[PDB]
Amino acid sequence: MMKITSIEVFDCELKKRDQTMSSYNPVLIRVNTDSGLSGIGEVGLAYGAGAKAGVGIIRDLAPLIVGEDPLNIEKIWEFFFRKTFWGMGGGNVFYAGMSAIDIALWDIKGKYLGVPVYQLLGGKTNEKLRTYASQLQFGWGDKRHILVTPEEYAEAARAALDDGYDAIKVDPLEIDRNGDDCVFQNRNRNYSGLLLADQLKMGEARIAAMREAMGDDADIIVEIHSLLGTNSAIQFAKAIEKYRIFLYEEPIHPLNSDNMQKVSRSTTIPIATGERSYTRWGYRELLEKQSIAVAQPDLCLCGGITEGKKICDYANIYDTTVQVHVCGGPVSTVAALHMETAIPNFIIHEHHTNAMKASIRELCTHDYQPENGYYVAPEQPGLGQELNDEVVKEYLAYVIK
Amino acid sequence: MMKITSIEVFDCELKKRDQTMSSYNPVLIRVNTDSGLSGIGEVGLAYGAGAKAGVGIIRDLAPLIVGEDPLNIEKIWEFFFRKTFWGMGGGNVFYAGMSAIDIALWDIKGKYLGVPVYQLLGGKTNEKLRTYASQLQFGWGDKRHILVTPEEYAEAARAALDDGYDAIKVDPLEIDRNGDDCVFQNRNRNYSGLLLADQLKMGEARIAAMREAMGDDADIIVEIHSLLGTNSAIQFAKAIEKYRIFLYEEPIHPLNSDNMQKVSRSTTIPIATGERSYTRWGYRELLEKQSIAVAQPDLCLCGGITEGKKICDYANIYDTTVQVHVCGGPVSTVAALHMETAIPNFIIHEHHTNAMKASIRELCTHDYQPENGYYVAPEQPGLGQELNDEVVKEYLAYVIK
Amino acid sequence: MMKITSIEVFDCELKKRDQTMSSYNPVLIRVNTDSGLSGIGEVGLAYGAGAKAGVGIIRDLAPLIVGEDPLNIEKIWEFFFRKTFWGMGGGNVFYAGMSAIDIALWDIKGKYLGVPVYQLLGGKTNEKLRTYASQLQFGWGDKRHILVTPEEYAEAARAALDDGYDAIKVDPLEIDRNGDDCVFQNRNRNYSGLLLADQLKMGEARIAAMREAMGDDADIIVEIHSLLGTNSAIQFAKAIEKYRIFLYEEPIHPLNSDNMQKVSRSTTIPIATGERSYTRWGYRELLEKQSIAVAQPDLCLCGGITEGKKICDYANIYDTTVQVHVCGGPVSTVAALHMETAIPNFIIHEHHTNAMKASIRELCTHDYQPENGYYVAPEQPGLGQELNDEVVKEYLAYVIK
Amino acid sequence: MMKITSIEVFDCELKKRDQTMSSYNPVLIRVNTDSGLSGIGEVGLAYGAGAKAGVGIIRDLAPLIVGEDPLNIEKIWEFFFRKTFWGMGGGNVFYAGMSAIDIALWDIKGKYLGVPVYQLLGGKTNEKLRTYASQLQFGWGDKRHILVTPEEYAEAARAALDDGYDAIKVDPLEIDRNGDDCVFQNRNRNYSGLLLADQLKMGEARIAAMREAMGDDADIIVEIHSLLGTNSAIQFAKAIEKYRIFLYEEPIHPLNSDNMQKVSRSTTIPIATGERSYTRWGYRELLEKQSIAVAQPDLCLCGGITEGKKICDYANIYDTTVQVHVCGGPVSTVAALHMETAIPNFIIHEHHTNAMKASIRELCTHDYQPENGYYVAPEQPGLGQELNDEVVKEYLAYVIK
Ligand SMILES: [Mg+2]
Ligand SMILES: [Mg+2]
Ligand SMILES: [Mg+2]
Ligand SMILES: [Mg+2]
Repeated sequence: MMKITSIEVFDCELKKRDQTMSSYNPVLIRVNTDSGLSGIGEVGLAYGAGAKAGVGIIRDLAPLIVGEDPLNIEKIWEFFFRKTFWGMGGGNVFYAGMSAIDIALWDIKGKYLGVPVYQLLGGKTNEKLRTYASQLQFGWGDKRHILVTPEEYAEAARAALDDGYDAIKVDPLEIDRNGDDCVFQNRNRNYSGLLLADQLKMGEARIAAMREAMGDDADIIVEIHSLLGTNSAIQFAKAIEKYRIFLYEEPIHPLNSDNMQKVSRSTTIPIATGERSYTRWGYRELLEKQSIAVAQPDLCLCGGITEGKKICDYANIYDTTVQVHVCGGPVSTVAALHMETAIPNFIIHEHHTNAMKASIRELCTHDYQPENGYYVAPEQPGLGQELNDEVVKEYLAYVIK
Repeated sequence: MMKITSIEVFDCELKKRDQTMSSYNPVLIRVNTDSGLSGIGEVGLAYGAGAKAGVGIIRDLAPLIVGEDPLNIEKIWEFFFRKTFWGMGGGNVFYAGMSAIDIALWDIKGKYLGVPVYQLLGGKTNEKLRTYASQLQFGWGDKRHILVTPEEYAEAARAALDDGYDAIKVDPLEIDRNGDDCVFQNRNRNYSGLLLADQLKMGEARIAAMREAMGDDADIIVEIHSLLGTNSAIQFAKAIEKYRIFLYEEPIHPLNSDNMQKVSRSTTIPIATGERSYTRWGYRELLEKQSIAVAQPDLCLCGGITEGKKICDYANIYDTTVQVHVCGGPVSTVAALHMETAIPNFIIHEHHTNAMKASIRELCTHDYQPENGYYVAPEQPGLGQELNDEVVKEYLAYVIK
Repeated sequence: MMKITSIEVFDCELKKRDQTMSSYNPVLIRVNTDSGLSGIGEVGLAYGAGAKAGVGIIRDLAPLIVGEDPLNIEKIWEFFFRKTFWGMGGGNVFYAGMSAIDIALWDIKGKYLGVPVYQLLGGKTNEKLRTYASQLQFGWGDKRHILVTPEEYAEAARAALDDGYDAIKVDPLEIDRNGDDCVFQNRNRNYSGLLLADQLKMGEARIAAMREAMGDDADIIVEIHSLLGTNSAIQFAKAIEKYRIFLYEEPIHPLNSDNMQKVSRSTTIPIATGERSYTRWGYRELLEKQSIAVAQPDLCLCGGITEGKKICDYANIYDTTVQVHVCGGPVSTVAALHMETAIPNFIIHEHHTNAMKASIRELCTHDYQPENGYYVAPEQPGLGQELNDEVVKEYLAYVIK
Repeated sequence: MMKITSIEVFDCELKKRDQTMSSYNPVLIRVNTDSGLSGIGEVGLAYGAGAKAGVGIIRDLAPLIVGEDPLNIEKIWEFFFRKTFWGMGGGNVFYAGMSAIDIALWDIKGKYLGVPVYQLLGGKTNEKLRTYASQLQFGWGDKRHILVTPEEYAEAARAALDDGYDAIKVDPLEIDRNGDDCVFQNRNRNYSGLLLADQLKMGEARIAAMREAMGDDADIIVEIHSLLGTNSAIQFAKAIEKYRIFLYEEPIHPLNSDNMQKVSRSTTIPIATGERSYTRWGYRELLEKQSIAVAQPDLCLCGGITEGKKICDYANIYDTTVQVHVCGGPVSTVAALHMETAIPNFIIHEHHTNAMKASIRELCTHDYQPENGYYVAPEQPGLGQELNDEVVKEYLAYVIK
């Protein structure tokens, strides 16, 4: 019945509207059909080096589905995987392109069938979703800032708890002594080997101050952003084990799965990873080797809602539970909410400190925010979001038709 | 001393100048310095879905090295790997971006030191490079089109041998009975399970015709483009073993390394793969599991000349030899020539049936072609290639500065 | 262009000039060409039983390259590995001979192209190199003698920290209660089974006093010289874990790689080894079994600069960082400096307590010493050293031509 | 009561007395005592690059045992292993030094106790020793030269059979079409990857001609000299399986033990190796991985008679039988004979094609040769050999005292 007619790509250079958001660049899409139904998706490359590559991949993929039936979601996914060459040897950019399209197709399918996406994923398994305040090294607040001292870290923790959260995530090593950012700047390159006394102390003092301010019951997730190597990851874990750490996220990159297993066998802190792992194939070795307690696929990278569901289902057989990685526009948030509502192995939801920024919220028509440390799913047909056209018109980059 | 001043990106939509090359789109770069020395690179996404993403990644990566010293090649490489977020969770597009820049930096360094790149890679190890005629399902020489019948395959084989080659590569399953292309069209989807009788016979009859036309001594490489799955790959290998097959290329994709090992253990034909494997980390499980005889990294995808050399050095300890994957512009060709000249574990060089096309050759100022089945290295400083400005001006897409 | 014309071998029997240096016997070489460019190298057998074998292996290897083009460094390396019989079943002596030659060729190539060796290895990755004060069981500074009591070890530690180091290495079990040396004398043979109470107390008391003298921040590397066996290596590690040990070096010999793995799994102190491990092939089992945090190839043993770099590149994929082993003449020091400057996985640099000895220094024309705990690379073309002909004339043992 | 007084080292440059033996250079020692008893030994580096290194290692090791009691053979061995630094990371040269001294000490102990060495090794287990004619690529008997054509190979085979041998060994790939020698010349470098058709035919034609000339009952050992890599080793084995091959020797080098296992699992021809494998530690991974049917330690390399016996005893538990590697002077021959007479897991004895050369035989006072394809042990006290001082005075290089 329906056919895809066009795909709009939005290159959301947020610096155009808010200079505090200088680096951040969500990439959003809208898939239109000849029935009048449209669906929105997101390419999960809003931070780091990749936004322009993300726009480009939609230009490479979208032409293949113009004129095609949007309802054959498995077929479309499999075509991208099998018949594009790169589908069988992809990566963050290629799978992100597949993801954005997949999400927009689920949106269309939900609207067509008149139900929220979680209904098509298996129904309302989880009525409310425990949520954590994410990345407190950038503070907890409306704007806030790069935090350096343990007291500043403790204050962000107190602010998260006052806001109703009973779980927080922090990278205690990302920010160096001078307030520089080791994720994106050439600082503390020795992190990949072994930590120096001062660095160990810097990270531990921040965690220690946060635990003290939070009390014992609230949970702390320690994020590492793959800054450490196998040996420093273990060295640091042993320093922070005394603080009862809930999860250890991305203690090393996922490119060597045997090293990930080694880290997991070497600390009592359960390991989380997944934002930089894509497709069921990207999880096979992590799961088989029993290296992770929590999988963190980004639905805007891992292959979308179709593949994301499959990742969750697979993780379940290894007792691996799921926290969707969410750090982008409002589309990533609703995709995650529908997924986490339906899956039986949901553990916790990530609410990023930037998700409250006006320049991010204004990209879409609805605001979905946690209340008292919990999220609920949207209830309208499809994803329950639309692009805010008054804003996104400034960001329109390409229309594929 | 020197600083990078700008990076030009060329989106080589060949269809603008030659309609017959419609779905081929090399992506080239030029890195310019304040000394007047320039270097050229290539993003290895000339086919499949990815050219526009490849243009985009250069826009994402290039701004990070404007103003920087081009001579610190290991440092620039490591910074892209470590400090961009996605470098540690990359893929074909991200590592292609890194590759192009790296190749351009080697070009600069060679010109700066007054010697060809092979000298910087360890000197002249191989004086001449045995070369094969690549992808004969698309014909050789005069008759350039999709081949279907066994006699058409035998004719292409004779033509390659007439052209002085003593080795060919063919995918005998890519083209179906009707002349449709299974790599890029939804045809023969059952390929990934088990082959039907007609398909097995189709493939084997083409190989039979070619062996018969070539005599027993010339080598046949069977390319599969990852079209088969574990079970059908083993199935077909058994049907073609009798023809004395030199290598079996990409019998399945590389996303499940345990399946690759199983294929390797189930056929006597040695396995080759690597065009969809990136960086040392992408080879670790293939080599450790002793799954491949020959590695085929593409220097325009795998992380460039710096990482390519490292992959070759690594392969060597497993008795794995190297044929660089070459299927793009003239930049990929010279990058490969220098690599293969320097490495001790070189096996054979790939000469693609398209590398003789006018619209590819005109991209660069020099023509380097094999003679009597052998290649030799360029001898000028750097890569020994320049872009043909008269042509590439039509393709200039972005200038980063 | 050029041909190798002659190779000089210097049997540097230091006792001929300095009776205090009696055991020590650096072996140096100079490779001369018909262009007037010469390069120097070193065979890394200055201590233990091996110096005269080291002179001999150059007599065996050098004739093979007289008249050959020195720039083909990979080709020369591969020839020695492949076509001498013993290259494929070598060991400390054979690979040491290859090493010396390889280092001299890098010197030549740097000179010819007019740049320091680090530029040919990939550029200036590390602008300065953190350095440790090495082998404090023989004192530091004013006191140049065999240390016995915990208080003496504490005094050495203070001296090093006063000299501006923030890291030290000590072997706390090498010297017995009577001041005898278990590395070279038949004492404490029970070390390779299980330690006796007094021995355990002896070692731990020395570490305890050093940690107390140093404060908590400075790093301690514990050197074992392969004196312990698997079971005593673990037993001692558990006794010294409480002092926060940075690395545990050569806890056992590397001849049984499974035992090395077992030691690494049985202590939380990260393992370093590599001075008695040669070529890529000598690290394969160490790396694959994930047994080492730090690789310590000696560039004058492991196969030279060409093979050393490949070892560092390989190490990196297992998050193994590099401290080159340096305990010889000034040639070893500069080869290490160039290597450590270029590699992204450098961790720390070894400065031996004997490196300031007049009889070692006078072998060469320049001095390169650390300052405030840091080394920088030479900046001259090639290695940045020449032989001091007024001294080495008396060590000249052979001229191969 | 006895003490070692001196150690003479003989650098047997046979070219001084015989130009046809041009490069071949046995290295012999004699260990003298204050009791007037002396023992002789050999450093196993007579061919390839290493004889001068072999002379040097005796100069390094011998001083350590002057004044010591020769009878403590395990103690001396263990001291060289443990207290020399390099003993715990040695290789062919270092362990050859140990070996020569060890063999000399067994000679002494046998003379002291009035019995042949085989008595001290466990008595007369094997009364006669099946012997094969070794290295027929260099002809046999009347026609001693480099063989190229299959007819030449068949003729050497007949000659050996007419000489009373029922087993032969040949390397069918060492000599190229032009009579060049791939073991010591840069020829057929592609051997380490995959064989070309011509090379496969060349090798198989030579084996085919020998089998046809020999009949079906006589055994053929195929020697490869580690010239092949894992992939070509398997490729070649498949082509010659039809000729009923007794053993496949050194199909690849022993530096990657996982590759050796792979080769062993991929051909039905039983594998032999060991001449480039030293000490018990050098056989551990070969044995544990069940990669070898026959172990071939050289007693003049592997650690001598003490360690050789331990290697034989270890091999036994894996059903691995022993052929001692013998290609040196007459001392190597008698050490082998004694060992093989005593061990229960002897399989076959190697009789080298140059064993009857005048310049080889004249080094020693006795001549032990096979008859009708069988060797027997010497029956004199000790090894049953003395040096021929009239000849070896011309070769004396050093006397350590
Ligand atoms: Mg994260
Ligand atoms: Mg291919
Ligand atoms: Mg050491
Ligand atoms: Mg042999």
